[PDB]
Amino acid sequence: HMEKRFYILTIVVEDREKAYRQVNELLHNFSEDILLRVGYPVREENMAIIFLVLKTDNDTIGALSGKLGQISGVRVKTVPLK
Amino acid sequence: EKRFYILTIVVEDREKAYRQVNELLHNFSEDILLRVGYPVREENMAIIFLVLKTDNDTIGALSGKLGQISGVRVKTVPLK
Amino acid sequence: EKRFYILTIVVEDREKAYRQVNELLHNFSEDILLRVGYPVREENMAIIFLVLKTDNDTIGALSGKLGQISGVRVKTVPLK
Amino acid sequence: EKRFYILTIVVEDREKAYRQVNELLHNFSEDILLRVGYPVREENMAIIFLVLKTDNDTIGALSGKLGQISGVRVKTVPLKR
Repeated sequence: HMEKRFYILTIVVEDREKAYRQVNELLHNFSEDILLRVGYPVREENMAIIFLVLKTDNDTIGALSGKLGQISGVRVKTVPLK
Repeated sequence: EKRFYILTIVVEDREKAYRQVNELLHNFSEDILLRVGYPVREENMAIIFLVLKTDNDTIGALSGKLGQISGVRVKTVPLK
Repeated sequence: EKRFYILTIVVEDREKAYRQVNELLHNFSEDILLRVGYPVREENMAIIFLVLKTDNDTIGALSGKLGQISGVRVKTVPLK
Repeated sequence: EKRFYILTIVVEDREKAYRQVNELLHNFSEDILLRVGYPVREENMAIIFLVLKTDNDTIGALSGKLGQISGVRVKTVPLKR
């Protein structure tokens, strides 16, 4: 117990300047526990999809999720590998 | 009509499960725009991320059928 | 004995080319740490990116076999 | 007149190298169709994979600029030979 766990994060961003800048600044801050990042623009929809795999602790996934959800034009779904 | 979907699959590392997932994703390949496979050998599991552009019938059939494979969990999110 | 390698694969969309690439990569799945597939439908082609951690002879073997497949182009970059 | 290109980028974990690659890839975001980042912490390195659809000026600019960042190694491959 108390070990880091795997989590999957899917982020859907509206692909304007501000929204993308804030998501990027955040993920830079948390890059330590990010094991994988995939960014796929959906230009047809002016949106971008980002998939993340993290291996991290409770404090950290919670901090990241809370912060992403405070960014305008960003939806995030967080799930543990379990 | 078609819209974008994100599918996340978590597979337990069993020969049968991988085979069945692969067969399904093969049958549905025309709708898949991206596929990322990331093994988690530490946890005897794999993660698969997919992006599709397809309709309700198709995403419903694929998700439903993935979810019926022993050792597989699936989550589907419309892009919106 | 083991090192990281990156493989980029470009595959012309022929039923057989796809099948043989998949069959080959299945043989080497133990070594594969990441696989990303991105179809390019407007060119009838698909891109595969792979990261492997394996020995020199294994990455030599896989690269050699991939290169022999009609419609497949493969580039191998060691991480160092 | 725009063509598909694949880039593989290998970066060492330096504040400088990371930030230089990132600034550069920000400038070229319009034509990037996929970006995958995979760190390899065993080696203190990161791998970036890119697919772009872009013109001649732009892919030469990007690969040329990437090619001259210390701690970066880049390979650019056209989709069609």
